[PDB]
Amino acid sequence: MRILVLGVGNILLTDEAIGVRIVEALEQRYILPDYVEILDGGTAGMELLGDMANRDHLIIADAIVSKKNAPGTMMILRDEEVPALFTNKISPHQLGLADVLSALRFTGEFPKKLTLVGVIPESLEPHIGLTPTVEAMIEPALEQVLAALRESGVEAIPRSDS
Repeated sequence: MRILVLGVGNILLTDEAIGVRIVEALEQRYILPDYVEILDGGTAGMELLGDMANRDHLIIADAIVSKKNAPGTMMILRDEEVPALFTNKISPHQLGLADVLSALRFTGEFPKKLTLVGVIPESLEPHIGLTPTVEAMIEPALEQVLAALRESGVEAIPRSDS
């Protein structure tokens, strides 16, 4: 079983750090089996190709910036909806991710399952630090990545039960 939990985004842009902070909280609070890899991919594109390939379940956390919903809204997209979502002209790093997914489809190594847990940002200003409204969404987003993990048969153990 190969599973990757990919946090993507930019810590320097306020709420565009949400993906990276989600995956940092996971790693810090839960004990997971060795076949679950956790990676901070930042704003990288094609350099992630090898990490993303041959995954039974690929879970991505990121800020959703191409939808008109209220700041702080959480959206879960699965399978064919994630490439579609990433094919936009608002976020260049998402378009690079859409190119990586295409390359993987071309070589027959597209993830068997794909889940995106996304949160719509409040502010994208140059600054290190989430807004209060997005910061309150770390826990609920974290529960969603746990649920997606549990759906592939992995149970995460809180470190507090250790």
